[PDB]
Amino acid sequence: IEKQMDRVVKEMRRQLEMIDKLTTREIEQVELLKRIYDKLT
Amino acid sequence: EKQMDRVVKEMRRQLEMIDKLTTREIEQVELLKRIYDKLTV
Amino acid sequence: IEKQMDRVVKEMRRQLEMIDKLTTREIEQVELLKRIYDKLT
Amino acid sequence: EKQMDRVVKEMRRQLEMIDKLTTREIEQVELLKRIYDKLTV
Ligand SMILES: [Ca+2]
Repeated sequence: IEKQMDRVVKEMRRQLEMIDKLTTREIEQVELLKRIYDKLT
Repeated sequence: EKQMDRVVKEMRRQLEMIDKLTTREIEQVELLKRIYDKLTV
Repeated sequence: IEKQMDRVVKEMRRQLEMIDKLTTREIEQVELLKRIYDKLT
Repeated sequence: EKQMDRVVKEMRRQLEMIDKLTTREIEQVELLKRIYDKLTV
């Protein structure tokens, strides 16, 4: 069981990195939206 | 036991990231709605 | 320990629901983007 | 033991959702970039 819980920890850390990559993309999308809005106005 | 505490820690980290992700997604929605109103018409 | 692992399961399910709410918002944003692009073109 | 299998199951579910989330985020980025090019100029 000990070995399965270690695998789980590794996988959660992996998912965090994936969510991090999402967050960077969201930050990009927001700035691009803001720039698009500025253009319009 | 120590493994489980690690699992808990990663989960707490995941929650914080998901909340930040949610905040940014809302930012995007607000901007998009604002852009759509501008264009139409 | 058994009780801590049950708490963890509940929390993961909770996070899933949160991620689900994000996914609905993403689906909305995409359709709104598509509609905005159509207008422009 | 059965608790841990439940944890694993939820984690597998989380991965699938994160991947779907990523796919939609990319869709948004592509559309946004396309919209920005259109506007400018
Ligand atoms: Ca988004």
